Amino acid sequence: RLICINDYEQHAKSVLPKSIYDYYRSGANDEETLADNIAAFSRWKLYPRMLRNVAETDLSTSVLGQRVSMPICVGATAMQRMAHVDGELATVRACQSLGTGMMLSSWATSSIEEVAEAGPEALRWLQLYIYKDREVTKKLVRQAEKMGYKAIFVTVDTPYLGNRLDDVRNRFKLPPQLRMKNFETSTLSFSPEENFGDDSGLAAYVAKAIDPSISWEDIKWLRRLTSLPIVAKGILRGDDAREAVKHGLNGILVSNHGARQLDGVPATIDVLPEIVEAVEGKVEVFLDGGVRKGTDVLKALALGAKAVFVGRPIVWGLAFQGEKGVQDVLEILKEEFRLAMALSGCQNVKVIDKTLVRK
Ligand SMILES: Cc1cc2nc3c(=O)[nH]c(=O)nc-3n(C[C@H](O)[C@H](O)[C@H](O)COP(=O)(O)O)c2cc1C
Ligand SMILES: NC(=O)c1c[nH]c(C2CC2)n1
Ligand SMILES: NC(=O)c1c[nH]c(C2CC2)n1
Repeated sequence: RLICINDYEQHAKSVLPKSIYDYYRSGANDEETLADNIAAFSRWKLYPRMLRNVAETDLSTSVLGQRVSMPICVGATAMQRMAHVDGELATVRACQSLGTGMMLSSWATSSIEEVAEAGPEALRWLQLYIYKDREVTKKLVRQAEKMGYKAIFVTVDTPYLGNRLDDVRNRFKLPPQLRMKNFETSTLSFSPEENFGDDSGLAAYVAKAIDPSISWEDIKWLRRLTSLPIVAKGILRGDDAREAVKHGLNGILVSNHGARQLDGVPATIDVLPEIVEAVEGKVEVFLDGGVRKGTDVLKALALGAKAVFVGRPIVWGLAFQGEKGVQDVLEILKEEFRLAMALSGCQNVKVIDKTLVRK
């Protein structure tokens, strides 16, 4: 049956309710950036070295000082229990098996503590939104600390939600039995049965809960709040990347939010080199957006990323077979990446160099 990431999406479309598949699939507006996150990878061509001895390929690396089995990690995707009953618990168990890390959404359908209990040995990080209520925000950071999470990925590209047309058409909301489990009030939990207007429920949730005023001053607050490593997630400009470094942050996740926020921004693989150049080696730079194949991972590392994060493929893995489906998606990416390394002449990630790619 399913032998590549595209097969998993096709299967997911066949089993998921339309509103759920559309929520997960969609980009913003006319979905120009959604298409380009994938197309852009195809424009970067590979220049493989031959005869390098690739009998012993070592995919291991490190993310913010923590060892991982491969430079391929799970990105934050909200509300994973829509795809499979075990949701984020399934995901974390698969990451533990693979030896890679899971970035947990602030909008998860499982709590910070539930996920730590399901994956005690898994490398785990918290993706944070800055809520208007700073006490909610602080509690999230404190729970992450207490529960053994190793970094905070602060999302900086979502002062408001992007306009995902299908979610507006479908009047997207959670299924009745589910909630955003990190919160206790009906509104902050995204309770269906609560008034989220007549368009996308999630856009109205964001408008009610998430602070559109945040600024660099709020990054200063967050940097003083926690001594955990903090990564700025959603940076697309070199000037903003230099500002993140100036604020004492510890990495940059080059991201257009899976093309779900501002449509018409560049593909992340295309902006990666500017950002790598701008940070001058001071912090690790990561990528997400459009990673589907081992060669995508290779290209991102050649251009200077430490690791990549995958969003939608993980959700499709859940939709197929929960924990096992996520494990299989990650194993496919791992094997494709191993093969791409070997065929390119790379024994390990340290020798994946800039001469391997040209646009
Ligand atoms: C269904 C879905 C839900 C997401 N939820 C969140 C979220 O809760 N927090 C966040 O910072 N980013 C979220 N993102 C953005 C992802 O972290 C990531 O940037 C993106 O999925 C990467 O692109 P990819 O799906 O092409 O792999 C979401 C993305 C998708 C597709
Ligand atoms: N990729 C497949 O066709 C497939 C079938 N069953 C499974 C389980 C995850 C082990 N994977
Ligand atoms: N924990 C850190 O990596 C870090 C960098 N800069 C600061 C300032 C004291 C706020 N903290």
